[PDB]
Amino acid sequence: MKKKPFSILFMGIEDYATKGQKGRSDSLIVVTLDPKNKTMKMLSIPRDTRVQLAGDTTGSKTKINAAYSKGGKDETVETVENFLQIPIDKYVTVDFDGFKDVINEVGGIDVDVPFDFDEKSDVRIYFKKGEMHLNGEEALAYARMRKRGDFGRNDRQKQILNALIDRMSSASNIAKIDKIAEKASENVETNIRITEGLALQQIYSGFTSKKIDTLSITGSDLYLGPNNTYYFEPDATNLEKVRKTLQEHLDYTP
Repeated sequence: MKKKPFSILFMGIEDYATKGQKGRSDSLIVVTLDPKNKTMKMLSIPRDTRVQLAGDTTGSKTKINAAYSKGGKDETVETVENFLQIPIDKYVTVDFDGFKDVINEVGGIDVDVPFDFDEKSDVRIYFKKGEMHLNGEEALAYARMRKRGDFGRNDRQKQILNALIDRMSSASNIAKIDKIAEKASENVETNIRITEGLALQQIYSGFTSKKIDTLSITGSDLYLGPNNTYYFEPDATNLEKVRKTLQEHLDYTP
């Protein structure tokens, strides 16, 4: 794998196929990587972010999570590219079953639970504030809990991804890493190859998620129509700064 800076879009979905098309995405996280300098940046995109869908020149803006339901992963990737004004080099898609499999193959994940709460199992699951080691079913319930936006959900999703990054960065047995990466990636849709993932693990060996520069799409709650359809309207000057920051990290000029 070349050491050129590159980006990954992580898509979390429920249904790969429904309603004659695809399902809406629930989780959208972009990571940019500068391997020559061992750096990373991370940005989640709220599911209700009001955007123009890629290729929809004559249409009205809609929620970004509808992109996957209106053209699949290709439409989501291109819509995110247009929104962030960066190329999306790699993608990872996971549905609920695939996500649980990933978590179980790495032997669970460590997260700092913010408060006590119990959720239903997709198969009661109790979470106590403080450190917890979750299996796949528990990690899915953690990611899905909702208690008018999805901000806490996005926070917990980024927590899960940070924990996965920390697990891969702290691993050492490269042959063990090879087999764990083969097993854990069997049920995700991706254009990242096993060799690329092993190279990335080697480059970021000893990295830690605290070092990731986490950016934010700031904006406002917006209720459109007499039915008060909820949208997250992105702040334009913040979005311009996020764009410039990701572009600089990627050595990409629009």
